[PDB]
Amino acid sequence: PELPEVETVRRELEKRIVGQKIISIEATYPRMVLTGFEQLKKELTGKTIQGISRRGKYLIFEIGDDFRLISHLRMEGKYRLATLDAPREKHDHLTMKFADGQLIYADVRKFGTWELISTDQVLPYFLKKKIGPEPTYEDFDEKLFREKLRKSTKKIKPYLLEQTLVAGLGNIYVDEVLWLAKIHPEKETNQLIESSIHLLHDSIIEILQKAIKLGGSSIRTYSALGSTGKMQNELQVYGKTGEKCSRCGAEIQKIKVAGRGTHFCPVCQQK
DNA sequence: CTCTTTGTTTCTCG
DNA sequence: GCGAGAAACAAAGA
Ligand SMILES: [Zn+2]
Repeated sequence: PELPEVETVRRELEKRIVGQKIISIEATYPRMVLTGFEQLKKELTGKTIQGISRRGKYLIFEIGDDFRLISHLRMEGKYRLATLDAPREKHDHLTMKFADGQLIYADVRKFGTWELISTDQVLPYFLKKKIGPEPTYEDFDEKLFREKLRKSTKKIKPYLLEQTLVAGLGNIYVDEVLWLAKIHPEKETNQLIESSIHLLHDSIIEILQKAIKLGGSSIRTYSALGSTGKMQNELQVYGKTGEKCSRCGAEIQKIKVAGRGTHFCPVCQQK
């Protein structure tokens, strides 16, 4: 998932598990806990969930006063709230059990990660990752964004995917954003003019905020605790190879850019 | 049978 | 430093 989908999951967990005492924690795949599973089990059993935050595509569980569990879902990670008697599913890896149910993490590809760190280590953790600003008008400063684009010869799509110019875009929303802002994904960033940078800046904020309002995009695998998003119905290019651009009627094309499948209108997004 | 594709991140190689 | 390619892993389609 990308930022919109992670935020939707964050909001649903906030509503449902805040205030819950963790009775026990179990793993069938303890190796995805990067800080040590038996260590996490010992520290968190008997603690109460106080909050759930997010930074970029990362979930942050706030547990007791001084623990933060940082969870990344990578490509296929999924959480569900289940009854205590729910049967195991094939790709279930970890569970936190409460009095009235359990929070299960599943990940077919085993890419997702958990890391237990202290409250005062959360800010340093994300500085070390080099995560850029959240995609909001208040945090995403167009002036610094412009200056960074000016000095680079990186192609715009790969650069945006790095999470360093702005946090939260992945393959779906980077494609949607570039189509909205009429920029070709292979455009070298130092070639972008000020007015194009301004439309790109605003289009990143607008599309992600729309995706969040609509509960994310459900394409193949995504749902927020069993709830389908509605953003998939608004996609203009991603997965739309061979269909006609809603603006000009040209056929959406798909190419490969830096290892990634890339969907664009060849008329609206001039090379 | 092989080869390609997939909502992420982070490594090696030259 | 960089870009290209690939690994971590599983499943599905051609
Ligand atoms: Zn078009």
